[PDB]
Amino acid sequence: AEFKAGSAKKGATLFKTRCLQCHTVEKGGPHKVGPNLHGIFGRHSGQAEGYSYTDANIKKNVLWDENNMSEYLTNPKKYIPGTKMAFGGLKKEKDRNDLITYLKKATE
Ligand code: HEC
Repeated sequence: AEFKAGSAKKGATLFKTRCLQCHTVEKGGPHKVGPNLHGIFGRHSGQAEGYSYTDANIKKNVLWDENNMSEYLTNPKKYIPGTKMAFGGLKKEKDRNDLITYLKKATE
């Protein structure tokens, strides 16, 4: 919603414990159950090469930035009804800020 840069060190810890099970961040990194996230910021949803998305994730057609990413991560199935994942969200604004601060660098 209203992103402010936090701590990437904490964000990296949050990524490992809440995201890495399903996602990688490096260029060329493997898809897991979820897509590799390199280049995610500034790109339209559904466009990781080699990954097959749900209709819901494609049709949202959101151009990812820090703010819509923070809303999405709060509750992905609320922001994209019908998206499929065994992930329930990062409810704390401070965690999202830290995570996104790391992710912006890690996927760059
Ligand atoms: C497994 C239980 C997952 C966890 C943990 C995380 N993600 Fe996820 N993610 C997962 C799937 C199966 C998908 C595609 C869903 C679909 O409907 O096709 C996603 C998608 C994303 C996206 C969108 C990618 C795009 O539009 O190209 C993003 C930005 C994303 N995931 C980020 C993300 C973060 C930051 C996580 C930890 C807080 C996280 N995911 C965990 C599966 C799973």
